[PDB]
Amino acid sequence: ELSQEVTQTLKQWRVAAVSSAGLKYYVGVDIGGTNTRLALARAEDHDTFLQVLKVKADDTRKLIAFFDSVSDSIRDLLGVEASGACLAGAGRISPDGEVLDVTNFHGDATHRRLKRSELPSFLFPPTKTHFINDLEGTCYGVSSMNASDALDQCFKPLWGPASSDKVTLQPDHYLVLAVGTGLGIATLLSLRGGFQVMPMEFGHVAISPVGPANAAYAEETRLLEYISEKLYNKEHAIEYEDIVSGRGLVITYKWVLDEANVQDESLRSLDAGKIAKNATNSEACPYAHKAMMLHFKFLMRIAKNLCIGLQVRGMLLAGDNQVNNNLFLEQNLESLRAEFFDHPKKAWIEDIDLFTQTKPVNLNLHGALYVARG
Amino acid sequence: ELSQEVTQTLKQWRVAAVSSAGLKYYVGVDIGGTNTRLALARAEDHDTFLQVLKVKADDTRKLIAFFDSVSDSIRDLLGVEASGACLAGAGRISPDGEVLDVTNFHGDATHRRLKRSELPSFLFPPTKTHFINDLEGTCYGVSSMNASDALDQCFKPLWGPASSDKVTLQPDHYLVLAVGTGLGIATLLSLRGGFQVMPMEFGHVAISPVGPANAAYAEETRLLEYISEKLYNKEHAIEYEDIVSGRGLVITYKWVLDEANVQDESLRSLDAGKIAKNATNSEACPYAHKAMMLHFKFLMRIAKNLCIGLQVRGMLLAGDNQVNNNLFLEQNLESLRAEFFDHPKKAWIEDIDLFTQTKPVNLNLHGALYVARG
Ligand SMILES: OC[C@H]1O[C@@H](O)[C@H](O)[C@@H](O)[C@@H]1O
Ligand SMILES: OC[C@H]1O[C@@H](O)[C@H](O)[C@@H](O)[C@@H]1O
Ligand SMILES: [Ca+2]
Ligand SMILES: [Ca+2]
Ligand SMILES: [Ca+2]
Ligand SMILES: [Ca+2]
Ligand SMILES: [Ca+2]
Ligand SMILES: [Ca+2]
Repeated sequence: ELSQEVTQTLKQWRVAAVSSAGLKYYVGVDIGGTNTRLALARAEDHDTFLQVLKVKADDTRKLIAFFDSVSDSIRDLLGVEASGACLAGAGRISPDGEVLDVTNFHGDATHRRLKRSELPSFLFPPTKTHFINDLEGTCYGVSSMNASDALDQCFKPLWGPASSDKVTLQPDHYLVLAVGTGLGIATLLSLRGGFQVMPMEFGHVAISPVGPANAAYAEETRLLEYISEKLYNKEHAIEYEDIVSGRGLVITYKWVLDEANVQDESLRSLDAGKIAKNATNSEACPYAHKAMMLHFKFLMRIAKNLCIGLQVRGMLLAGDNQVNNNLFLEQNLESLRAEFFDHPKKAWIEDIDLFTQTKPVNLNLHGALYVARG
Repeated sequence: ELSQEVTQTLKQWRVAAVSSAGLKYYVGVDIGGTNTRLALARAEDHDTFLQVLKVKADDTRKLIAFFDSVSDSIRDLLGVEASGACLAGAGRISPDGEVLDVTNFHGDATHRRLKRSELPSFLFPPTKTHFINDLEGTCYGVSSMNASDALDQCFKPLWGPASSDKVTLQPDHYLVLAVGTGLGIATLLSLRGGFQVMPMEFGHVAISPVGPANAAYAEETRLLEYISEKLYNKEHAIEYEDIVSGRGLVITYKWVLDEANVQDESLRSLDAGKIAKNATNSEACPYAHKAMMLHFKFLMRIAKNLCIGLQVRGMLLAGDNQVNNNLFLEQNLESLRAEFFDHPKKAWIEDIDLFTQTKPVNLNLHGALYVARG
C-alpha cells in the first residue's frame, strides 16, 4: 500500500519509458538502527527525490520482507527496473561490498546482516547495487549540497571564525557527527579536486574522563560505573555511544532518577524523545535537563578529541533528530563550550567551526542517491 | 665539521656536475622533539641516502644555526645547489605550508615555530621545499618500501591473520604509531591506485579508563590523577602522550617509586632509555617493569580505539626506538593482548594485523626524500 502522492507521482514518471531517453531512475535506502527509508530519483532529479516508504525494522529479515513488498509495489506502478541502487546502512560493510552488518539490530548474525544477493532485482540491480555506511552517505549528501552552494538551506553556524558567513565548506577536513539510534561519525577529507569520504566507527571508542579537579568528576565516575555495570557488568569502559544515543539518553536519565530516589513510574518510563523535549524546560523537568546535559557533554567530548586527532577545520552536527535538539543546545551553550574547550591543547581548536542541521532533510538518502548514479 | 665517510662520498658525487645529467640531489630532514637529522640522496638513489648530520635541538633558533652551518659545509663540498627539499617535523604545519610548529620544543612561539623562508637557499630551494609531519613522513617511507616489496627487511609480524606471511601491505587502511619524544600517529589510507597518507595528532587526545571491575582500576586512577596533578594541576584529563612517550615513561616511573617510598636517588634519576632497558629484567628491576608495563598498556589502549574508529586492517609500530623495545613487548605479550582486546567490540579487532619495526632505519628520512623529489 503506497500513498496517494507517491502513486500519482510514479504515474507521471512512467510516460517517459516510451520516450527516446527512456525512464532511468535510481533507488536510495537509509537503513537506520530503528527505521529504514527508501526513495527514488530519476536521472534528471539532481537535488530532489521521492520517498516511497519508511518502516520500523530492527532485523534484516524484516527488511527483506519490506524490500520485497515495496519492490513489487513500485514494479506494478513503473514497470521498468531501476538502473542503480545504493543502501546506506548503520553499520559495517565487508571488504567485498556484499554484506552489511547493522550494528544495533537485535538477534543472531543472520538477523543483523544483509547480503546484496537477498535484495529484489527490480529495485537492486545485481551489478549496480552498492552498500555504504549511513554517515558515509551523510557526507556525500553534504558534499553534494556544498557543490551546489545549498548547505545554508539546512545548516547554521553555532560558532567559529566562519559563523557570520553563509554556510560553505572550505577545502580542508570536516568532521560529521549524527546522534540517533547510534553515534555516527565520518569525515570529509581534503588530501593530495573534490571531497573524499572516510567512513568511521568512532562512536564505539571508550570514553574519556574529566580532570580530577573538575566539579563533575565524582558524579561522572558514578554515571560511568552505573552504565558499565548495566551493560558490561563493570568489565569494560563504556563506549561514547552508550551515552550519546537514544538508549544512552534513556539510561543516563534512569541514573539521574536513581540518585534522586524518584520512584514515580510515569517520569520513569519516558523514551529518548520525551526526555529530550522535557529537557528544554530547565526549571520544570530538572532531571531530564541533567541527563540531556550529560548526553550532550559526552557528544562534545568525543567531538573535541576527534577535532584534535583528525585536525579538521570544522564539524557538522547532522540528522533530523539534531533539528529538534538545537534549542536545548543554545539554552546550554556555555556548558557545552566549557566541555569542548576543556583540553590542554585548547588553543588548537579555538578556531574550529561548528555547524548544526536546522531543517529536516534526509542527507543519507541524498548521499545514497548520489552513489547509486555511478 | 663533517665526517670522513660523508666527505669522501660527496667528492664522488660531484664529478657528475660536469656530466650531461648534471648533479641533481635532494635534501631530507627529520625534525624530532629532541633530535634533528639531515640527509641527502641523488636522483638515482631510490632506496638509499647519505646522512650528513644529526644534532640535539629543542628550539627552532638552534635548528636555523644547524641548518646554516651544515648548508655551508655541503656547499663547500658539492658547489651545486639542492634540487628539492622536504622537512618532516614533529608538529603541525600551517594551511599555507610555510610554517612548522614543533609541538614539544621549549620556549615562546618563535622558538617552537620554523618558517621555510628562514632556511638556507642552498639546501632548501624556495619554490621546491615542503613541510610534512614526521609520522606523515613515516607513512611515505613505509609506502615506498611496500611498493618495492622491502618492508620485510625491517618489519616483523607480532600477531594477526597475515603473521605467517612476509610483511606486505594490502589495499586497506593501516595505522602507524611511533613512540619517542612524543606519540606520533598517522594512517595509510586506501579509499576511492596507491596509498594516501593522512597526518594525525591522536597522541594528544584524552586517555580512556579501564572497566571498574578491572584489577588495575584503582591504581590506574591514582596514576592518572598523579600525572594530571603534576602537568595540569588536576584541571584536565591527561593526553595519551603524557604516558606514552619518553617523559611519560619517566613520570610513570616516578609514580611507581612514590607509591613504594623508594627514596634511592640513583634509581630515581634514570632517563627513559635506562628505565626501558632495565624493564627487560622483570625480577631484578621490578619498578622499571611496572612503569614500562603501564607505558605500553596505554599505547595498546589508544591503538585499540583507533583501530575501531578508523576501521584499519593492521597497524605498524615504527621508529628506531621501537627496535629496542620489541623484546620487552614479547616478554609481556599476554599483558599487552589483554589490554588490546579489552573492548565490547573485541570481535571487530580480532583479525587486525600488528607489525613492529625490527631493524633501525629512519623511515622519516626516506619519506621526506620521496616527497622532496616532487
Ligand atoms: O547510525 C549511526 C552509527 O551507529 C553505530 O552504532 C554504527 O556502528 C555506525 O556504523 C553508524 O554509522
Ligand atoms: O613526533 C611524534 C609526534 O609528537 C607529537 O607531540 C606531535 O604533536 C606530532 O605532530 C608528532 O608526530
Ligand atoms: Ca535486471
Ligand atoms: Ca587544504
Ligand atoms: Ca554486576
Ligand atoms: Ca637557487
Ligand atoms: Ca580496500
Ligand atoms: Ca595541585
